[PDB]
Amino acid sequence: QQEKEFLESYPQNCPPDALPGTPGNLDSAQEKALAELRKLLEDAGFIERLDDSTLLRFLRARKFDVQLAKEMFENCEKWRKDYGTDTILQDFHYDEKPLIAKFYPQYYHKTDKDGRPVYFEELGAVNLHEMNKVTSEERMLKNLVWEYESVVQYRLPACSRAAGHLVETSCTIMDLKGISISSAYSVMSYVREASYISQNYYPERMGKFYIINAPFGFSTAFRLFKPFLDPVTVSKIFILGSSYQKELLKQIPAENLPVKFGGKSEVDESKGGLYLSDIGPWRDPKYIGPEGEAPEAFSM
Ligand SMILES: O=C(NCc1ccc2c(c1)OCO2)c1ncc(Br)cc1F
Repeated sequence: QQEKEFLESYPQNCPPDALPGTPGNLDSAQEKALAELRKLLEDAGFIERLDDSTLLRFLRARKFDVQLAKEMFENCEKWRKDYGTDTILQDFHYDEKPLIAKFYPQYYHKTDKDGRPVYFEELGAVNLHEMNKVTSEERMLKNLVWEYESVVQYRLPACSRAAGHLVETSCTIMDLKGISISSAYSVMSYVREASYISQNYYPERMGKFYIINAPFGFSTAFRLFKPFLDPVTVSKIFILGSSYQKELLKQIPAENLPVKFGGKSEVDESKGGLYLSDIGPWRDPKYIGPEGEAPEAFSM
C-alpha cells in the first residue's frame, strides 16, 4: 500500500521531551487505548487514516476517552465526505488570491525552532468590504481547508524530514495591528467557522499560537487570567502587545522570521511578495518525498 510507503518516508517519533500521549512517548495505559480505538474503527469499516499520529491526536483531544474519541473520528470522517475534503486539493482553485491577498493576508513562511511550519495571519488588516467584492466566505473557508490539507499532505512531512523528528503541528502568528470593534464584528463569522473546523476536524494540530499587537484590554485580560488556564494551554498560547519581536525570536530563528516581524527573512517583490509566497522545507527537493511537491494556490 502507498500509505505504508508514505509514513515510512519521514521520521515518525516525536522528541522525547514532548507532551505525553504523543507518538513515541506513550505510557502503558495510552498504548492499550490506541489499538483499542483502532480496533473499533477497523470494525466500523474504516480503512483510511488509522495511523498512530492521527489516532493519537483524537485521543489526546478527548483526554484519552476511547469512546468520545471514536465519535470525534467518525464525525470528522462524515464531514470529510460531505465537505469533499478528500479531493479538495484537486477540485478547489482560489484564483482570486492575488487580488484579495492584501485584504486578508495569510501565508506560511518557514519553520520555528521545533520544525513547525509557521502560519502568518494578519487579521488586523482585514478589509472584508473589499474582499466580498471578489469572494465569498464560503470560498474563504474552502481555501482554509485547502491550506489545511496542504499542511497535512505536504508541509508536515517535509518539516518532519527537515527536523529529524515527527512534526504534527503548526505555529500560528496572528497580527491584530489595525483591529477595531467594527472589523472585529465583521470577521467573527469567519473566525468562528474556521475555529470549528480546526477543533473538530483537525484536533491537536495547533502547536504554538502567538497573538501579536494585541490591544491593551485584550492583552490585559489574558495576563490576569493566565494563572487559571491549564499549564498545557499556557505553554501553547501567547498574547503579546507591540513588543513581541524578542518573544517571537525565542521561538523562530531570526533567519526564518520575516523582517517586518523583526527577523531577517526576506522575500522578493518579483514573485508577488510575501503575501503570495509559500516558502519552506516543502519546497526543497531534499525534503520532498513520495508525495511530490505541493501545489500552489493560484495560477501565476
Ligand atoms: O488549529 C490550527 N490552527 C490554530 C488556529 C489559529 C487561529 C484560528 C484558528 C486556528 O481557527 C480560527 O482562527 C490548525 N493548524 C494547522 C492545521 Br493543518 C489545522 C488546524 F486546525
